[PDB]
Amino acid sequence: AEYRNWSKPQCKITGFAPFSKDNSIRLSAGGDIWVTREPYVSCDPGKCYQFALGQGTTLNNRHSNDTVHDRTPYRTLLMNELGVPFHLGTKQVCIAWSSSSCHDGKAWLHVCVTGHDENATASFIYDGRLVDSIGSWSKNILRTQESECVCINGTCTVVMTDGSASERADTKILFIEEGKIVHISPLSGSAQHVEECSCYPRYPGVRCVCRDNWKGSNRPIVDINVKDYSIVSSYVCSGLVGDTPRKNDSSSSSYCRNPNNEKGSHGVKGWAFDDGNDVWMGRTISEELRSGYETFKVIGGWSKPNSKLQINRQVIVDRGNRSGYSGIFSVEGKSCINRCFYVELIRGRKQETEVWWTSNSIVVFCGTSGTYGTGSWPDGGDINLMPI
Amino acid sequence: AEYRNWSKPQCKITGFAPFSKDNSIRLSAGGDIWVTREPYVSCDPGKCYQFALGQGTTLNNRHSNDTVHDRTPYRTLLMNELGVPFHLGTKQVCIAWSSSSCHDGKAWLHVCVTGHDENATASFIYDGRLVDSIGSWSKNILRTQESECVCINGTCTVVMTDGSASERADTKILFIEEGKIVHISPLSGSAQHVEECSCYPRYPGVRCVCRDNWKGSNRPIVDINVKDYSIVSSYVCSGLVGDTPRKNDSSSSSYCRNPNNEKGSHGVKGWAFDDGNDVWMGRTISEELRSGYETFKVIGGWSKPNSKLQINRQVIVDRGNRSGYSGIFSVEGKSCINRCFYVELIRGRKQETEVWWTSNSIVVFCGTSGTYGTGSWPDGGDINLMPI
Amino acid sequence: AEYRNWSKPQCKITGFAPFSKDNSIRLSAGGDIWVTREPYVSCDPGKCYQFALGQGTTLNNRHSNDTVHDRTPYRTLLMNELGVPFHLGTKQVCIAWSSSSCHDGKAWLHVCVTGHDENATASFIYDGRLVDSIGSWSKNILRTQESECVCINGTCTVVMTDGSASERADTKILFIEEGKIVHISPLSGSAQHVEECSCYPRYPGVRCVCRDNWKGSNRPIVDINVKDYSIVSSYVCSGLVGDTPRKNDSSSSSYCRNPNNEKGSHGVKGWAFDDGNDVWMGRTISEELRSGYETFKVIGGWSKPNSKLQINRQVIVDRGNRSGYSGIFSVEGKSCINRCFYVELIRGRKQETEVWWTSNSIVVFCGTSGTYGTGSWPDGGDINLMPI
Amino acid sequence: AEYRNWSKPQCKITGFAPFSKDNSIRLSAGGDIWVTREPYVSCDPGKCYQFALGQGTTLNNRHSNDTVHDRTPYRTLLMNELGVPFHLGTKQVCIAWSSSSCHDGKAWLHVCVTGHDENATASFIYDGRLVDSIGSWSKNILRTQESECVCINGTCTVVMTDGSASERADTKILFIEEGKIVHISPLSGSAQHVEECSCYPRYPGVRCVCRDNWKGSNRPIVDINVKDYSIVSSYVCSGLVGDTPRKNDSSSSSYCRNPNNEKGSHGVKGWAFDDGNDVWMGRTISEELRSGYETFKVIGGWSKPNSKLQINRQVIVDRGNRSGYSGIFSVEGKSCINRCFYVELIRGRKQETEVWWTSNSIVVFCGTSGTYGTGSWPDGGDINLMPI
Ligand SMILES: *[C@@H]1O[C@H](CO)[C@@H](O[C@@H]2O[C@H](CO)[C@@H](O[C@@H]3O[C@H](CO[C@H]4O[C@H](CO)[C@@H](O)[C@H](O)[C@@H]4O)[C@@H](O)[C@H](O[C@H]4O[C@H](CO)[C@@H](O)[C@H](O)[C@@H]4O[C@H]4O[C@H](CO)[C@@H](O)[C@H](O)[C@@H]4O)[C@@H]3O)[C@H](O)[C@H]2NC(C)=O)[C@H](O)[C@H]1NC(C)=O
Ligand SMILES: *[C@@H]1O[C@H](CO)[C@@H](O[C@@H]2O[C@H](CO)[C@@H](O[C@@H]3O[C@H](CO[C@H]4O[C@H](CO)[C@@H](O)[C@H](O)[C@@H]4O)[C@@H](O)[C@H](O[C@H]4O[C@H](CO)[C@@H](O)[C@H](O)[C@@H]4O[C@H]4O[C@H](CO)[C@@H](O)[C@H](O)[C@@H]4O)[C@@H]3O)[C@H](O)[C@H]2NC(C)=O)[C@H](O)[C@H]1NC(C)=O
Ligand SMILES: *[C@@H]1O[C@H](CO)[C@@H](O[C@@H]2O[C@H](CO)[C@@H](O[C@@H]3O[C@H](CO[C@H]4O[C@H](CO)[C@@H](O)[C@H](O)[C@@H]4O)[C@@H](O)[C@H](O[C@H]4O[C@H](CO)[C@@H](O)[C@H](O)[C@@H]4O[C@H]4O[C@H](CO)[C@@H](O)[C@H](O)[C@@H]4O)[C@@H]3O)[C@H](O)[C@H]2NC(C)=O)[C@H](O)[C@H]1NC(C)=O
Ligand SMILES: *[C@@H]1O[C@H](CO)[C@@H](O[C@@H]2O[C@H](CO)[C@@H](O[C@@H]3O[C@H](CO[C@H]4O[C@H](CO)[C@@H](O)[C@H](O)[C@@H]4O)[C@@H](O)[C@H](O[C@H]4O[C@H](CO)[C@@H](O)[C@H](O)[C@@H]4O[C@H]4O[C@H](CO)[C@@H](O)[C@H](O)[C@@H]4O)[C@@H]3O)[C@H](O)[C@H]2NC(C)=O)[C@H](O)[C@H]1NC(C)=O
Ligand SMILES: *[C@@H]1O[C@H](CO)[C@@H](O[C@@H]2O[C@H](CO)[C@@H](O)[C@H](O)[C@H]2NC(C)=O)[C@H](O)[C@H]1NC(C)=O
Ligand SMILES: *[C@@H]1O[C@H](CO)[C@@H](O[C@@H]2O[C@H](CO)[C@@H](O)[C@H](O)[C@H]2NC(C)=O)[C@H](O)[C@H]1NC(C)=O
Ligand SMILES: *[C@@H]1O[C@H](CO)[C@@H](O[C@@H]2O[C@H](CO)[C@@H](O)[C@H](O)[C@H]2NC(C)=O)[C@H](O)[C@H]1NC(C)=O
Ligand SMILES: *[C@@H]1O[C@H](CO)[C@@H](O[C@@H]2O[C@H](CO)[C@@H](O)[C@H](O)[C@H]2NC(C)=O)[C@H](O)[C@H]1NC(C)=O
Ligand SMILES: CC(=O)N[C@H]1[C@H]([C@H](O)[C@H](O)CO)OC(C(=O)O)=C[C@@H]1NC(=N)N
Ligand SMILES: CC(=O)N[C@H]1[C@H]([C@H](O)[C@H](O)CO)OC(C(=O)O)=C[C@@H]1NC(=N)N
Ligand SMILES: CC(=O)N[C@H]1[C@H]([C@H](O)[C@H](O)CO)OC(C(=O)O)=C[C@@H]1NC(=N)N
Ligand SMILES: CC(=O)N[C@H]1[C@H]([C@H](O)[C@H](O)CO)OC(C(=O)O)=C[C@@H]1NC(=N)N
Ligand SMILES: [Ca+2]
Ligand SMILES: [Ca+2]
Ligand SMILES: [Ca+2]
Ligand SMILES: [Ca+2]
Repeated sequence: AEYRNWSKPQCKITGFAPFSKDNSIRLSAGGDIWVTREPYVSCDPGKCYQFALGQGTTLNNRHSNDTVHDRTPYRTLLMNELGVPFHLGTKQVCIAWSSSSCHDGKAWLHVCVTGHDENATASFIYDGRLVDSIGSWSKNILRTQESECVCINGTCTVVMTDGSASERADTKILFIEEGKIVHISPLSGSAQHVEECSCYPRYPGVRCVCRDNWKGSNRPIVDINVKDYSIVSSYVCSGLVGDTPRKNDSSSSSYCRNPNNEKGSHGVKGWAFDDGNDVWMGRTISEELRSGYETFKVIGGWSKPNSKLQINRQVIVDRGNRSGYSGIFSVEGKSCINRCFYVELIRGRKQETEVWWTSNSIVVFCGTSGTYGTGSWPDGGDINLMPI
Repeated sequence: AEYRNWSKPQCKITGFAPFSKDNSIRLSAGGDIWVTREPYVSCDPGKCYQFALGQGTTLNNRHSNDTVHDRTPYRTLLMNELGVPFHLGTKQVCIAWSSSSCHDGKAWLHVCVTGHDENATASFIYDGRLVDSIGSWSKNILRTQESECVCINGTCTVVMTDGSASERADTKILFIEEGKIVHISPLSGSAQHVEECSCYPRYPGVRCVCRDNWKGSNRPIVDINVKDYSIVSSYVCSGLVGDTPRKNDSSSSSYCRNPNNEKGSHGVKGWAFDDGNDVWMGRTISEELRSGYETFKVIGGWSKPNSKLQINRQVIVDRGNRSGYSGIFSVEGKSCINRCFYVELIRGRKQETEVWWTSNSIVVFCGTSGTYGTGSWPDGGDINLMPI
Repeated sequence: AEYRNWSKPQCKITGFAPFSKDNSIRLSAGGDIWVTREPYVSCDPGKCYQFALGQGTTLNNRHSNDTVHDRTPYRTLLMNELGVPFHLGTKQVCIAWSSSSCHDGKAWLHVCVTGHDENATASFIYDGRLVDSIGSWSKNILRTQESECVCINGTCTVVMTDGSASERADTKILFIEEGKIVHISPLSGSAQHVEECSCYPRYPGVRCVCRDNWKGSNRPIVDINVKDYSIVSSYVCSGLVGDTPRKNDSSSSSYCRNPNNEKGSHGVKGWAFDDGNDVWMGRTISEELRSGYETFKVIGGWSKPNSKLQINRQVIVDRGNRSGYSGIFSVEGKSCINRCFYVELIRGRKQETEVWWTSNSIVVFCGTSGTYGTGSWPDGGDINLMPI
Repeated sequence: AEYRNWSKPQCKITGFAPFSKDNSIRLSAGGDIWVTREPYVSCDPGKCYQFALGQGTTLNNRHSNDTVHDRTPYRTLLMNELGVPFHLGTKQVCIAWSSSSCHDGKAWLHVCVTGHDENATASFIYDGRLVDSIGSWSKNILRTQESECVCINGTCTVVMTDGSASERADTKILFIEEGKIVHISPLSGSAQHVEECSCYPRYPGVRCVCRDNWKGSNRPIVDINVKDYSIVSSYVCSGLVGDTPRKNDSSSSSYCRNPNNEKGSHGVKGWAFDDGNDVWMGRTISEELRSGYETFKVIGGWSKPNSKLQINRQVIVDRGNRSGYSGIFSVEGKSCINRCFYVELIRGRKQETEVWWTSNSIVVFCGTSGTYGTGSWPDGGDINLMPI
C-alpha cells in the first residue's frame, strides 16, 4: 500500500456517462432505509463508497417527523459501498452533522463535526481510530465540505468554515497526516465567503470550487499548495454561474475575482473543474429552487472573464424534478485521473408537505472520453404512495 | 491474478444437475425483496454471482404496481453471490435496463444501458470504475445480452443491437479491454435478426446462440473471432427449434442458414451449445407461452440440417408452471470447461392479474458427467397469498 | 492451504460447555427469519458455520403454513457463520431436502439431494462449482446424513441411503475427491438399517453413529477405511440406548451386534463417540417424544455389551421442552481434536397446533477438559405470542 | 500477526472527542433491532467492534416484554463492527448473561457465562473454538467484567466474581493463553468488594477500576502482574467518587484504601485511569440515578487522598437524560496508547413505564491531545413514539 500522489494528467472528457443510482426513497416505502441528507461519494484505490449524514432514524419510523433540521446529536456519517442503499446494516463511522472523508492510499480519514452550534467539535478519525480533534474557533457552527477531501503523498487537505452564513466568516484549510493536524492555513485571496468546497487533486496541489452564501451566485475557487501551505482564492470566470439562487443566463455575470452580488445570498453545494481554458460545471436547472440538474462545458469558462459560450449540455435531472447538493470526486485510471459527480435528490419537507420527513436519494455520473445519449434520472418516489 | 483463456476442452455432459434456486417470490411475501426481471449468472474464478435488472422497488411496496414495463430510469443491475436473494443490502452495480457482465480473470466488467429509448447510453464499468461509454447508433433502444459476456486473454466480447424489434436491425460486437472499447465489428453472415445472445467461450473464440425476434423461431448463432475480429452467423441446425413462439415438433424446421419463417415474430432469450455433431439446448415446454422448461440433446443437431433425433430429455419446470428467459454460463473446472444455465421464473402481470406487480425468481442447473433423476423446480409462489 | 488429516489424538473430555445458540424462533416473531429443519454445524480451519434445510419461506409469511412436510422443490441448504440467524441475507448454497457438508482444508464440499421421491438427484458441489452427481439407485428417497461429512488427506466420505424406512435398504458410502466421486462402497457388517449418520474423524479412518429406523433403538456404528474403502458396521454397546423411541433404562438392551428389537421402528438423528472403553452420547430425555436432551458417559459403554454404568450427566434441554435432531462435529485444536454437538429445537406442528408452521432453532455445546455447572437452554419461543 | 504488548506510553489527554453513536433505540421503532444491555467496545489491531448482551429478541417483538431481567438462557453476546447497530444479521458469538472479550493481537478471546444462578458455567472461546471452561466456585452468580479484557504478550487477564452482591465475595483473576486458563489468582489487597472491572493495559501490567456493590461509593482499583501473577488492590484516591449511588461532592470522601461507607450499597459499572498524580474519570451526573454523564480530571486524584480539585469537565449526556453502564477501552496509536470509553444509554422499564421492554443504545468518546467544544449526545428515542 503506497500513498496516492494523483500524479497523472486529467482524462479527456466529452461529457458524463451514468455510473450509479440508489433509488433509496422508492425502497424506503417497502423496507427499513435511513433518513439522510448531504450525501457524497469517495473511492479507495479499488472501489467507491457512498456517504451521507443520517438523521438517526429510518424513514418508515415515527422519528422521521420533522427531519428537515440540519443539526442534531443523532446525526452520524453513514458509509456503504456505492450502490448499496442505506439499510439497517449500514455502518455509522462517526457522529456528525457535517463531514468530509477521503482515502490517502493506505487508509480512510473521516472529518466529523458535532455538538453545540456555538461550540462544536471536529474529530479526525484515521484507519479506524481517533487521532485528533479541534474545537470551534469562531463559535458559530464549525462546518466542512460535505464531500471528499483530497490527499497527496499522505497529506490530506480539508476546508472548514466557522462564523456567519450571511457575512464575513473564518475559513481555514487543514493539512492532515495519518489523522493528525500538522498545519492550518487561514483562507486568503479574493473569495469573500467559502462553504461546502468540492475539491479535487490537480497535481501538485488541490483545487476546490465552493459555495458563496453571502454576496455571490458565482462560485468561489480555492487553490491549496500542499508543499508550502499557501492558499489563494478567486471565483469561477464563467458568466454562466453555478449557484442557486442566481440571475438568468443573460443577466448573470462573473469577472473571476469578486462575488457578483447577483442574488448572492443563500446557495447550494456544487462543483466545477478546469480543462485548460475551458470549464466543466453542473448546476440546478431552476434559478430559484433546487430543481433539475444540468452539466455543460463553457468554452473559455476557466480563463476568460464572463464567458457564456456553452457546448455539450446534458440533462441529468429534468427541470420538473427535485435535485439538491452536488459534488465532485476523482477516480484514478490506468493513465489518467477521471472526474465524476453525484447529485442529491431531496424529497419531503418543506417543499413537499404530503409527508412529515425530509430525505434524499442519489444519482452519480462519471466523465467519459466516449459518446453518450440523453435521459433523465430523478428520484422516482411517488410522494402520494410514501409512508407519511 | 492471470487473465482467463478458457483453453481447456468442454466437459463431458450427460445432462444437467440441480445447482441453485433462490425462491425469491415466496420470500417476497414475508420480507423486503427487490422486484426484478432479466436475471443471469456469471462467476469469477472462485465463485458464482446472480444478477438481475431491478425495478427500483421491493415487491411489498406501493411502487411495485405496474412493474411490467421494460425500461425506466429506476432500473439498476443487482449483483449478489449466487443463492443470496435480492434483499435490501444488495449492491446496485450500475444504472441499467439492459446489461451484460463478465470477469476477465482479474476484474468484473459491467455493460449497462439506460436513458431515452431514442438515445440511450451504454456505460462500461471495469474494476469498479467507468472506463468507456457509447451512445445509441440507430436511435431505437440500444440493448445487449441480459447474460454473461466472455473474455479471452483480457479481451471481452459483448453483442449489442440497436434498431427494430420487427425488421432488420444494427447488431454490433464490441471488443473490450480493461473496460475500454478497442474494436467494434458489425454483425455479418446469414442471421437476419439477433438479440439477447447467450454466449460461451469455445477456445480460441466465442460462440453465441441468440433470439431472432423477426422471422425466426430457430435460434441464430454468432461466432466471434477475438484475434481478427471477424464475425460469422447462421442458425442452429436442429429441427426441434428453441424459440417461443414456435410451431409443433412435427411442423417445425431449420436448415442451418436462414430464419425458418415459422411463427417467427416475438421470441424469448434462450441458449444452446455444441458437442461435436450434437447440440444441447433448452426451451419452454409451451410453444406459445413462457411456461414449462425442458432440456435435451439432439443427435446430429449441430451439423445435420433439420435433425429431430432427441435423447436425454429432462424437465426443469413442469408445463403447468411459468418460466421465462434462460441463458448459459461457463465454469472452469480442473481439466475442462463446464456449461450451466439459469431459468427466469416470471410471476405476476400481465398473465397473472391477482397482483399488480411483475417479478421473477431463478433456478440454476449445471452440466454433469454423472447421473441424475427427475423433478420439477418451479417458482413456488402462491399467487393468492402474495401482497398485491 | 493444506488438506486436513485430523491426525491428532482426541481431546480429554470431562463433559460439554455452552458454545452457541441462535434463538431464531423468538427472533422470527419480530423479523424476517427462514423456516428451517434438519440443522447442523461444520467448521472450516478458522471458523464454524451453521447449516439448515430451508422451506423456501420465512416464518412470518403465508407460505409458512403446513411446513411440516419433509420434501419440496423449494427446500435449499442455508449456510451462515455460526451464531448468525437465518435472516434474508443468508446464502442458499444448493437445492436440497437432504444434505451433508464438510471442508477438506482447502474448500467446502456440499452434498445436496432434491427432486422426485422415486428418482432423486444428489449434486456434489466443491469450491463453488458442481463437480459430480448421482441418481437414485433404489428409487425410494435417496437421502444422506443431515450433518457434517469428514475428509482425510483430501478424500471426503459421506453416507447415503436409498430404499425403505421400515425394512432392509441400500446404504452406500461415497468417497469424494475435490467434488468427484472416486469410489462407492455398499454398507457391510451387522447394522441392519442405517440413516442420518453422525460421523467424525478417528484417524486413520472415519467413524459414524447413526439411526436405525427399522428394528433398533440402539444406534448403529459404521466404520469407514479411507485407504482400502472397506466398511464394517455394528451397534453401540451401551445398554442405555440413544434412539427415540426406546424402552426405559431398566428394560433397554444392546449387545453390540444386532438391532435390539425394542420399540425399534422410527427414530431420531443422534450421535455418540468413543473414548477407549467408554462412550459419550446424547439423547432425548423423553423415551417417546423429541423432548428434553441429556448427555452422559457410560463407563464400559464402548466395549462392554449392555453396560449401563453412567456418570457425568448434563441436562442440555429440560424434559419439559422440545428438542429434535442432534449431531456431532469435530474441531481441530492446537494438540487435539475436540468433539462438539448441536441440538435442533423443533417448534410448531404437528405437536403444537397454536401455529400452522414447523420450524426450529439451535443450541450448540463443545467438549471441555475443564469444569462446568448446570443449566437448561431451550428454544424459548412463546407459542402463544408467535405469528400463526 | 504478533501478540500485542501495549509497550508504548499513554497518550497525552486534554479531554475526550466524539467517536461513535449507534442510535439503536430510535432505529428500533422502524426496523428489527436486538434488545440489549451491558454493551462494550473492544478493538482488534485494525478496527473496533461493539458488543452487548442480547435478550434473545428484537424490540418490536412480543418477546421484548419484561426484558428487565438480568439472566436468561436466551441471552447471547452480540458482536458487530463499531457503528453497525444490532440488526438481524448480527453474530451471536456465545451464550452469555455476563461477558468479557479481547484481542491478543492474533485472535479474539470471548469469556461467556450462562446457566443456573447457583451453578453457572464460563466458556473460554478463542480463535473461533472452545478452549476451556470453569464452573461456579461459590455457587452464587459467577460473573465478569462486561467490558474488554486485556492481553500482554499472549497472556490475557480477566476479573471474575462469584458470591454475594451485598457482602464479602470471591473474586479471582484468570490468566488465559490462547483460550486456555493457565493460572487463577484470588483477589488480594484492601478492596472489599469487586465487580464489573474496567481494565486497561499499563505496561508491564494491567490496571482495573471496578464497582464496589457493598460498602463503597468510591471505586476499587485492582492491579494485575502478568509475570508473577500477584494481585494488589485499593480504592481510587479522588474525593470526587465515581459510583452511583454516592453522596454529594462536598460530603463524599475517599482515602485510597478502604470502602468509604457512603451510600455504598448498589453501584454502576464505571471507569477511571491514571496520569501520573492525576486521575481521569467518568460518572453519572445524578448521585442517585443512572442519569447524565460527565467526565473530568481530578488534580492529585490518583496519589493524594481525598483530592477534589477538578478541571476539564465535559458533559457527555445532559442531566435530564438517561445513562447507564460505562467502561474503558484502549487503542494503540503510532507512538502511544489512547484511552476511550463508552456509555450505555438505558431506556424502558422499570424507570420508563410507557413501554414493557428494557434496552439501550450506546455513545463512545476517545481521548484527544487536541481541542474540543461542548454538546450532549443522549439516546434520543421518544418513549411516546416507541412500539410498546
Ligand atoms: C442524443 O444525445 C446527444 C448527446 O447528449 C445529443 O447531442 C448533444 O446535444 C446538445 C443539445 O443540442 C448539445 O449541447 C448544445 O451545444 C450547443 C453548441 O453546439 C452547436 O454549435 C456549435 C458551434 O456553432 C457546433 O459546432 C455544434 O455542432 C452545434 O451545432 C450549445 O449552443 C447549446 O447550448 C444552448 O442550448 C441549450 C439547450 O440545448 C440551452 O440550455 C443553452 O442555454 C444554450 O442556449 C442559448 O445559447 C445558444 C448559443 O450557445 C444560442 O442559440 C442562444 O443564446 C440560446 O438561447 C448546448 O450546449 C451537445 O453538444 C450535444 N452533444 C454532443 C456530444 O454532440 C443529441 O442532441 C441527442 N439527440 C436527441 C434528439 O436526443
Ligand atoms: C429417472 O430419471 C432418469 C434421468 O432423468 C430418466 O431417464 C431418462 O428418461 C428420458 C425419458 O424417457 C430419456 O429421454 C428420452 O430419450 C428418448 C431416446 O432414448 C430411447 O431410445 C434410444 C434409441 O432407440 C435408446 O438407446 C434408449 O435406451 C431409449 O430407449 C427420446 O425418444 C425421448 O424423446 C421423446 O420422448 C419425450 C418424452 O419423454 C418427448 O418429449 C420427445 O418429444 C420425444 O417424443 C417423440 O420422439 C420419439 C423418438 O425420439 C418418438 O417415440 C415419437 O416421435 C415421440 O412422440 C426422450 O428424449 C432420457 O434419455 C433418460 N435419461 C437417461 C440418462 O437415461 C428415467 O426415465 C427416470 N425414471 C422415472 C420413472 O422417473
Ligand atoms: C453443579 O454442576 C455440576 C456439573 O454439572 C454437577 O455435578 C454433576 O452431577 C451429576 C448429577 O449427580 C453427575 O452425574 C451423575 O453421576 C452419577 C455417578 O457419580 C456418582 O457415583 C460415583 C461412583 O460411586 C462417584 O465416584 C461420584 O462421586 C458420584 O457420587 C450417576 O449415577 C448419575 O446417573 C444417575 O442419576 C441421574 C440423575 O442425576 C439419572 O438420570 C441416571 O439415570 C442415573 O440414575 C440411576 O443410576 C444410579 C447408578 O448409576 C442408581 O442410583 C439408580 O440406578 C438410578 O436410578 C449421573 O450420571 C455428574 O457426574 C456431576 N459432574 C461432575 C463433573 O462432577 C453438580 O451436581 C451441580 N450442582 C448443582 C446442585 O447444580
Ligand atoms: C466550549 O468548550 C470548552 C471545552 O469543553 C469549554 O471549556 C471548558 O469549560 C469547563 C467548564 O468551565 C472547564 O471545566 C472546569 O474547570 C474548572 C477549573 O478551571 C478554572 O480554574 C483554573 C484554576 O484557577 C484556571 O486555570 C482555569 O483557566 C479555569 O478558570 C473547574 O473548577 C470546573 O469544575 C467546577 O465547575 C463545574 C461546572 O462547570 C462543576 O460541575 C464542578 O463541580 C466544579 O464546581 C465546584 O468547584 C469549583 C472549584 O474547582 C468551585 O468554584 C466550587 O467548589 C464549585 O461549586 C470545571 O471542571 C474546562 O476546563 C474547559 N476546558 C478547556 C479545555 O478549557 C468552554 O467553556 C465552552 N464554552 C461554552 C460557552 O460552551
Ligand atoms: C432575464 O432577466 C432580466 C433582468 O430582470 C430581464 O429583463 C427585464 O425584463 C422586464 C420585462 O419582462 C423589463 O421590464 C425590465 O426592464 C428588464 N430588466 C432589465 C434590467 O433588463 C429579462 O427579460 C430576462 N430574460 C429572460 C429570457 O427571461
Ligand atoms: C402440428 O401442427 C400441424 C400444422 O398445423 C398440424 O396439422 C394440421 O392439423 C389439422 C387437424 O387438426 C388439419 O386440418 C390440417 O390439415 C393440418 N395442417 C397441416 C399443414 O398438416 C398437426 O396436427 C399438429 N400435430 C400435433 C400432434 O398437434
Ligand atoms: C420399565 O418398563 C418395564 C417394562 O414394561 C416395566 O415393567 C412392567 O411394569 C408393570 C407394572 O407397572 C408390570 O405389570 C409388568 O409386569 C412389567 N413388565 C415387565 C416385563 O417387567 C417397569 O415398571 C418400568 N420401570 C419404570 C421405572 O418405569
Ligand atoms: C450535601 O449533603 C450534606 C449532607 O447531608 C448536606 O448537609 C446537610 O444539610 C441539611 C440542610 O439542608 C442540614 O440540616 C444538615 O445538618 C446537613 N448535614 C450535614 C451532615 O452537614 C449539604 O447541604 C449538601 N450540600 C448541597 C450543596 O446539597
Ligand atoms: C452545518 C450545517 O448545518 N450546514 C448546512 C448548510 C448551511 O446552513 C449553509 O451552508 C449556510 O452556512 O446549508 C444546508 C442547505 O441545505 O442549504 C445544509 C447543511 N446541513 C448540514 N450540513 N447538516
Ligand atoms: C431493452 C428491452 O426493453 N429489452 C426487452 C426485450 C425486447 O423488447 C425484445 O428483445 C424486442 O426487441 O423483450 C423482453 C421480453 O420479455 O420479451 C424484455 C426485455 N426487457 C429488458 N431488457 N428490460
Ligand atoms: C429425506 C427425508 O425426508 N428425511 C426425513 C427423515 C426420514 O423420513 C426418516 O429417516 C425415515 O427414512 O425423517 C425426518 C424426521 O424428522 O424423522 C426428517 C427428514 N427430513 C428431511 N431430511 N427433509
Ligand atoms: C450477572 C449479573 O446479573 N450482573 C448484573 C449486575 C449485578 O446484579 C450486580 O453487579 C450485583 O452483583 O447488575 C446489573 C445492574 O444493572 O446493576 C446488571 C448485570 N446484568 C448482567 N450482567 N446481565
Ligand atoms: Ca450564493
Ligand atoms: Ca422469434
Ligand atoms: Ca429406531
Ligand atoms: Ca457502591
